[PDB]
Amino acid sequence: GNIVAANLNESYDINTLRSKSPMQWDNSSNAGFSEASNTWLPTNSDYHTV
Ligand SMILES: *[C@@H]1O[C@H](CO)[C@@H](O[C@@H]2O[C@H](CO)[C@@H](O)[C@H](O)[C@H]2NC(C)=O)[C@H](O)[C@H]1NC(C)=O
Repeated sequence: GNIVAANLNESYDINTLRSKSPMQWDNSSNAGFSEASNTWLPTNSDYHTV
C-alpha cells in the first residue's frame, strides 16, 4: 500500500512519493530492505504481516 508522504530535504513530488516506498521483504528492521539505521523513505507499517 501507499505511505503517508513525509517531507524530504531532496526535491521530490510529494503527491507521488506514496508509491515509491521500499520493497517489503522479511520482518526485520526496515522490512529487510536495508541494514542501515534509517532509509530514504519510511517503510509501510504493515510489513509484519504484508
Ligand atoms: C534534511 O534532513 C533532515 C530531515 O530530514 C534535517 O534534520 C536533521 O536530521 C537528522 C536525522 O537524524 C538529525 O540527527 C539532525 O539533528 C537534524 N538536524 C540538523 C542536521 O541540523 C537535515 O538538517 C536536512 N539537511 C539539509 C537541509 O542539508
